[PDB]
Amino acid sequence: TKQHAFTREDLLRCSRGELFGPGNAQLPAPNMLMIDRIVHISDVGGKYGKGELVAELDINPDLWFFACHFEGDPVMPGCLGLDAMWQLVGFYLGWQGNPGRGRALGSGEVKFFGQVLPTAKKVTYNIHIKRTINSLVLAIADGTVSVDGREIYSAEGLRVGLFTSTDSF
Amino acid sequence: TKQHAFTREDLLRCSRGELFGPGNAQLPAPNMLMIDRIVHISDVGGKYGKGELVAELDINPDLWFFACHFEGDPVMPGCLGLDAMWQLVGFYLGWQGNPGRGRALGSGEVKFFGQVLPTAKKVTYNIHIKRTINSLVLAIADGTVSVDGREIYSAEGLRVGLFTSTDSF
Ligand SMILES: CCc1ccc(S(N)(=O)=O)cc1
Ligand SMILES: CCc1ccc(S(N)(=O)=O)cc1
Repeated sequence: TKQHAFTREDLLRCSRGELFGPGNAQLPAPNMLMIDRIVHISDVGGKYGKGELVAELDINPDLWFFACHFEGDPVMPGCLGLDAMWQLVGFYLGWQGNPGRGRALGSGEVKFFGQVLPTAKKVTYNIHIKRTINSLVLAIADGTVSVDGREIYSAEGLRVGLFTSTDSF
Repeated sequence: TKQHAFTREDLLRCSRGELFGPGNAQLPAPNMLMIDRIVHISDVGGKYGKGELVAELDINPDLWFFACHFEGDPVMPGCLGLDAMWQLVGFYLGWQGNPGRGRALGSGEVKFFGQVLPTAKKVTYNIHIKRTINSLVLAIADGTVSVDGREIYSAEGLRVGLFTSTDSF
């Protein structure tokens, strides 16, 4: 609950398990990491009064996914923008001090109504925590993805849980 | 509608635009390609009588996503299994002979209730086409992801569209 913004170096330390500690929530390392900075995190406010994250990803034409997705038709995979929203809900649970490894549990409705081209400058994730539940610790959230000011994706009911050292599916 | 099974080499040709032709549906190239083979495709049968795909991904411990997702806690990203299901609905539309580039438009409910560990042998995608619509050509489908016989993910209302040479969001 202490730090309210995170640099790329903080997120890389998070990917190594060195932000929240071993066995606690981790962000992916490159090349699955789809966040450069967390600009804002709070446990109050947001759309539901249960907290909020704002995060950013810098875009340049040399990002790996543009070359393979698709050849002659470069576009950021929608699945990776959706993934960033799950990863941020996991980061939220770890930031609150809960123990365990993050797992995405699913989502209600996802809509893609725009795309991230290699000319774009910045993707912004807005995450609104809707509820946190305690057999598992889990969070439910809504999220949007925007590119250069324009909303392009929405997700309702993102669900992420934490799995202690004994938890399996 | 001609070939009913596809090898990895066919899917790589598809990723180059050389299966359905330039400007038509493409699978991603490595490292976003999450399918090794299409074992079965039909435009009849399936759960809704509007067609079916069965596809497979071989798992081994050296797949790139295990090293970065997560360090000390390797698990196939759920977003990439979900992505394979969108990519197969796109492949279906191209296989029917429709023109245009594929874009995922979203999904109804997604559930993850299992995980793909680096000890697993094979992921299987089962896609049931629910409806195809003609301003855009689009398909709606349900899908499951299974690992070594065990169902682990479900998606209802996967939605994929085709964008001609003039189409934007
Ligand atoms: C070719 C169909 C298609 C197109 C784009 C995606 S995306 N952008 O990975 O979610 C998935 C599937
Ligand atoms: C750490 C939270 C988390 C855990 C796993 C995923 S997944 N497997 O990329 O969909 C996403 C987010």
